[PDB]
Amino acid sequence: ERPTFYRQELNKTIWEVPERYQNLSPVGSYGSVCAAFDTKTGLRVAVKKLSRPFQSIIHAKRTYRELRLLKHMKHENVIGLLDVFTPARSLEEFNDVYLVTHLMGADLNNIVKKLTDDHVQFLIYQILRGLKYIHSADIIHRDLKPSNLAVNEDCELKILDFGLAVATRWYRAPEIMLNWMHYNQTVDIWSVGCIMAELLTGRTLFPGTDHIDQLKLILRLVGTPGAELLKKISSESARNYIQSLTQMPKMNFANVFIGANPLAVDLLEKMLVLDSDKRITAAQALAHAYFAQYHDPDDEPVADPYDQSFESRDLLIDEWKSLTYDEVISFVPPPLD
Ligand SMILES: Nc1ccc2c(NC3CC3)nc(-c3ccccc3)nc2c1
Ligand SMILES: O=C(c1ccccc1)N1CCCCC1
Repeated sequence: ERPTFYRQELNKTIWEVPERYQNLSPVGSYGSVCAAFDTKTGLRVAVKKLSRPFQSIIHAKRTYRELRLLKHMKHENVIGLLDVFTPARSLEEFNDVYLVTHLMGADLNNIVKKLTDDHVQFLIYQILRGLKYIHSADIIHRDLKPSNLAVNEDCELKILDFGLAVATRWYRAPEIMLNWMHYNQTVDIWSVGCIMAELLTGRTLFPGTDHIDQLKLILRLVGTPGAELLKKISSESARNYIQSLTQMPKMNFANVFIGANPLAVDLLEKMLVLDSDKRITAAQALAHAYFAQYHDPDDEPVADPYDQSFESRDLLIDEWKSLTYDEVISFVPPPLD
């Protein structure tokens, strides 16, 4: 049977949540989030209410994608669904989607207020372990950045799908910047590299003002593409653009990252590689020496397979609406431990 819902008004917007969640308290805005108390488990949680989940076909797909992705994530360094619920009693009236997950307080972006090498080691290690699991499901995150990294006071880290209301572009792989349709998983590794760099130094590696500037700054550090990468660019335009640029030499990373752990610097070298067929993977980075005190092959799991064939379907608004509803209805709480 269904539980007792109860109603209140909040950030101008309205919230009809179950009895079980108490003391809602907005933390800021795709949707807005409340910190609340979960009387069933005793823990503080975040309740995200989706804004306009079914406003267009693209919203309806996005809303479904997000539910599928969250329902699939079962791993310590990746955000999982505690609960999904709606005020609606039937498909016909189904209109609002709420998502519940563990509260974690802060995000890397705002905890950056320069860490020690043990900390960045533990922080990046946990990201990589998260990416292992995500990547093993054929899922790419694409927008890895500080605000999408949630960290409790235990220094425990979880990859968020979407974070609090700092540019996207600063952490994007150059091939995504050049609009390559065919990028692999290691666009996320690039992001990690940029984040690690920011923790070790306290400075955004590539603070570009736009997508041209952004690429400028990247090539300064990592050099213009050699001929081996040059020949993989299937686009006259791009090829013209960078082959027209001034030939920058690949800087020495131990000169730029002075007095960082030379193991840290090694890893950064292996992550900020221009050519994405050569970038270290999440799985291979975990075995890097830099994480020797954390690395445990027996405790770095992979995900169950994830069906994303839905990504290719062109479906009616009411069809995505109803697939979501099925996902809400078929939801199994994780065990309470
Ligand atoms: N195996 C790869 C590795 C890296 C690549 C990359 N990124 C490099 C910084 C230039 N860019 C491109 C590409 C292709 C078409 C249009 C624009 C860019 N392809 C790449 C293929
Ligand atoms: O955006 C969310 C969220 C909330 C509920 C379900 C999924 C993600 N969070 C943001 C950072 C604090 C933890 C949760």
